[PDB]
Amino acid sequence: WGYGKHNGPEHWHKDFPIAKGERQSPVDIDTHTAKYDPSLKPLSVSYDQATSLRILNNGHAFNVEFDDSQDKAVLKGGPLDGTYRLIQFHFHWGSLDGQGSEHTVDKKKYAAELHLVHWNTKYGDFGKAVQQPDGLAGLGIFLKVGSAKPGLQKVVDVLDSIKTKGKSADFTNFDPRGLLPESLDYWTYPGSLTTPPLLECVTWIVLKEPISVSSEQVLKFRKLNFNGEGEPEELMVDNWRPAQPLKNRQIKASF
Ligand SMILES: [Hg+2]
Ligand SMILES: [Zn+2]
Repeated sequence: WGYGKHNGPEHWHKDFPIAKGERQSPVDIDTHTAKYDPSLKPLSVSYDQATSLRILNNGHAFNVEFDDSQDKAVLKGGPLDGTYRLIQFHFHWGSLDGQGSEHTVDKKKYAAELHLVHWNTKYGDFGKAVQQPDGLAGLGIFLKVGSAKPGLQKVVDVLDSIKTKGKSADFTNFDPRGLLPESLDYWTYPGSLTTPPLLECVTWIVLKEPISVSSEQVLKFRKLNFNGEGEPEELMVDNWRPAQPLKNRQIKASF
């Protein structure tokens, strides 16, 4: 699996049958069909005590890893019951600015989409959480092309170092509070991971308001490699998956 012509999302059902699941992700958010639920509480993001360890190129994206041995960076409130621990965040981008996000707003696609992944901390470890229907919380943030995002420059500058598949680099003192929008208004629904094993373990929380990044910021993204150092160079682009069937499921809005 990859995003190639021969191992793209259209081929994952063969290796991971849940690809054709009942609670698959991403999906199209029909803002006119989303149900305003006044029973939804505000989100609570406690990232002031966050501890970043390193950045890694896994061959399909890059991951910014955080120390989740304790409640340093947590997500609670909203549609969730209990605390969720920030284990990692990564992005999805396109080759061009007209595609890249995984979730769509009224069929509209953004340049990129940031996924902040958290696990339910009544299950003790990530491995355990992915065995539960409410094991994970994906915090979805759309990225659009405009003004530069200061808080993202650190990431962009270190990409050089994790150019290829398997490379990693120390990446401590990185504050995630810098990648958040002003408003916390969100849409929520029961989904899955957007990549293999595609576990139908996730509670999606997609923010209304996108963050803006510069053309030259998103540009360094496109310079990453899928391939391993010393292999024919295949640029890491369009590492996103096409929207799936809602299938009866319903999308709630906090606004
Ligand atoms: Hg699950
Ligand atoms: Zn993702």
